[PDB]
Amino acid sequence: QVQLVESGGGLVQAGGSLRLSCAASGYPHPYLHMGWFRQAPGKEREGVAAMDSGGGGTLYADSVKGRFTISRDKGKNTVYLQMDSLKPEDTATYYCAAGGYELRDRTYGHWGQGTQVTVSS
Ligand code: NI
Repeated sequence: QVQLVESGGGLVQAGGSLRLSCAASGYPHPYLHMGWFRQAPGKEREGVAAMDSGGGGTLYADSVKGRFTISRDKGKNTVYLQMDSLKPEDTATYYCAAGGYELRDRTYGHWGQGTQVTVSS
């Protein structure tokens, strides 16, 4: 019952910055987190960042600590991922997810289609 639409992906120079957005239709259940995950070809899906809709507390993967920032706009029911100091190994499809807990992907039952991010060398 929740639809999620990512935007902001595409092509960026290594060292550069992007900001992804995720527009959501409904509210997260059965838990209250919104999360960004990413999946590169041949690899497992990886958690990137998550935040508690209940009380705005945030969690990051070690891989992106100090470079990425998650935030939200309650009024717009949108979350954001600010992605700075990008590297070629950050290339992936980035997904927004709702209704899970922290970076436990199996707890999320609502997923976007994903937005591709490609960072040069
Ligand atoms: Ni549902």
